Amino acid sequence: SKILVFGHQNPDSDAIGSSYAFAYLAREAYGLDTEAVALGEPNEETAFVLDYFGVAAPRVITSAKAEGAEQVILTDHNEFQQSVADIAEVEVYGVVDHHRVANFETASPLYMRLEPVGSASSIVYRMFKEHGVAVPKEIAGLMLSGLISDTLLLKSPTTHPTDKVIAPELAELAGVNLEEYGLAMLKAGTNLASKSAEELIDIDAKTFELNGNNVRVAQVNTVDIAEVLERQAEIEAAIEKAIADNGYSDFVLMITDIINSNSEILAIGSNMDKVEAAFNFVLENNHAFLAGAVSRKKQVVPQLTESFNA
Amino acid sequence: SKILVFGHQNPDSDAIGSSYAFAYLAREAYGLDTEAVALGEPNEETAFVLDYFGVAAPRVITSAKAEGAEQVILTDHNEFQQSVADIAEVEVYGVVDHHRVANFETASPLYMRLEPVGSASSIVYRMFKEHGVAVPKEIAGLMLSGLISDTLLLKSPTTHPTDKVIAPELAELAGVNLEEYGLAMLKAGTNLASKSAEELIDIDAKTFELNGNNVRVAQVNTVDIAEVLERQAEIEAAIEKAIADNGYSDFVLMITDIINSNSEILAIGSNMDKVEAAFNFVLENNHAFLAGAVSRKKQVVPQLTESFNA
Ligand SMILES: [Cl-]
Ligand SMILES: [Zn+2]
Ligand SMILES: [Zn+2]
Ligand SMILES: [Zn+2]
Ligand SMILES: [Zn+2]
Repeated sequence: SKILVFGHQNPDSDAIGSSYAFAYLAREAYGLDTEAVALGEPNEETAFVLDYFGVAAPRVITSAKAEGAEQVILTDHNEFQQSVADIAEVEVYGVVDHHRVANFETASPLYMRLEPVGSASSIVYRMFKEHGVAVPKEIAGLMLSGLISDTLLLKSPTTHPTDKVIAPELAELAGVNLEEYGLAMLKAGTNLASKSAEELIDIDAKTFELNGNNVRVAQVNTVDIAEVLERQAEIEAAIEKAIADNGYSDFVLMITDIINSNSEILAIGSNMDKVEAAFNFVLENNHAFLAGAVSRKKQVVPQLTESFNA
Repeated sequence: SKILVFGHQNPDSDAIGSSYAFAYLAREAYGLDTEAVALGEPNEETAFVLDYFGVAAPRVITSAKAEGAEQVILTDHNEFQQSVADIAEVEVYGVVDHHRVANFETASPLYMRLEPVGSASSIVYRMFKEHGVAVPKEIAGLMLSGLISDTLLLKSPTTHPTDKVIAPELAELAGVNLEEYGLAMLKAGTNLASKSAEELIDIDAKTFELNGNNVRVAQVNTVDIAEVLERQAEIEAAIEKAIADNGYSDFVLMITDIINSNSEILAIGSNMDKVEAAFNFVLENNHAFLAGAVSRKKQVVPQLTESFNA
């Protein structure tokens, strides 16, 4: 029977790109009856990627059991709360990911291929080369885009030396110029004007427990920090509501400039002294500039973590 | 800094073979400073393997922090309670394994290579091949012996079709005949007569919670079932004591004939009706014959699980 292959809830480009590519690879090289599906519709950055290479969005599902599947393959995630609603009721045949492992468990052995690299799509690509399988131009496009999206065009410190090697091979296969296409697709996910502030602060947001404090950390990509900060009133009203509704001790929003690879940090809550101490900066009107920062998990969360435990 | 590579507590041949082999591969292919260590002394089967190929036992450690390690690599296990005592206090850099995932979590991304095949050694071998790293004769021997040990010379239902393809490749590299070396090494772990009955039932034993009931399932390998049962009285006595002292509802001993691939089941406790039902047999004198049974996790435990649940 069919094995469904999917990325996380609130799919990003790497989630869609990795699962679409892996379902193809599995059919071609592993003898598997796989289908790529998605857990949500594409965001604007991914809608652009899909358009550019002329691939339809993988269909959305909400229950793996409803779709007839007894087995699934997860890509770009493993944590059960990031997965399909009924993940505990199906077998995990396999996982291809680049994140920490938590909230994840199986009854039986499985395939796992995890590497601490820039994207799941990087791993999937290298698996096409291992098995001598040709990469269709549109699948190369999708994988390249996964890698560019997760690392902001190889600028993030989550970029591994192997990523820097495969990026030009992927550009060639995809038929694009690396820097030009990369800039183009990243730009497509920076038009936030038509979204409400509530939506904005929940586009890419997670909660971290830091020495007993529930700290919410969101990120948005932009070509212009000032354009985001010019909506500051409604953003602060959304964040105060979020703090009120959810019991967050603190809310930190990363406003990430994709052109210059820096973030502005807009933060509100009980422990602002610890935010200032984490980054050696001074909040003015709830915000300060953080040079070089584009990775939540490498450049903001560990810094807060240390500071909150100090 | 030195990265420690090791298998699980109470190491079997696969644990030591896969950790020794991977520490070498990681130095040659990944530019890592790895050292293989063990969490216990070799059993009698593994000592035979190590003597055959001219390889010293990996030194035993008890604390990764005492050894000055900050990073470790786990082979043949991932469950924290099967690992080094201070596993929570160091970084898991990588895992290579063929078991289910449980009791396992990391703070950061990592390497994982998991496959539902017959041994971790099988996976390590494939990685040598994938990286173009020539396999030293003694390392092929350690890897082969891990596979043969975990699958009873490829007769276990845990054996994967890829195990059957690699075994002859590994035997040629190791310089041995598959069947004859495999039989010799398996016989080296059947020295039951010089163990007491208390030791015997605890050589390879695990507790499985089956619907509130704590069921102890032990296994021993022998060349002669009837010979093991010459000591039936002292085994039953050791068993009755273990049930009493540990509050097991039931105790199942598999006495596995390595020559013919069958087991005798000797069982004692509150739920024998469910044991008989699990296997379509009648227990006479607390035992019965179970044709084909060599794997506890595939041929004994699921059958008891389903039976213990109606
Ligand atoms: Cl297992
Ligand atoms: Zn993702
Ligand atoms: Zn990703
Ligand atoms: Zn083992
Ligand atoms: Zn093993």
